[PDB]
Amino acid sequence: ASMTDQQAEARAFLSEEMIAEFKAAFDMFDADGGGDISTKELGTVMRMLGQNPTKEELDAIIEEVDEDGSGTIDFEEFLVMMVRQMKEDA
Repeated sequence: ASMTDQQAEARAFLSEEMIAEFKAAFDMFDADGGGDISTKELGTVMRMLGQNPTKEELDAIIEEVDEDGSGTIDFEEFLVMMVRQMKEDA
């Protein structure tokens, strides 16, 4: 109940140093910046952390994030994803 700040929920779940570790891989695609990358490549990141998802299903993830069009993605929303997975629906 009350998920008008899912964003903050992500950082609260992980530690301080744990966050810095995720930053390392984010730079692989963003040389000088480490703030925002492409949405088409975002999913590729999801798999290169240690996952097992479908390419067609990644199409859906897009609509869930920026339902209103297709802009960009940041490190904040980026943590919101990894959180959704670890929980799992079952």
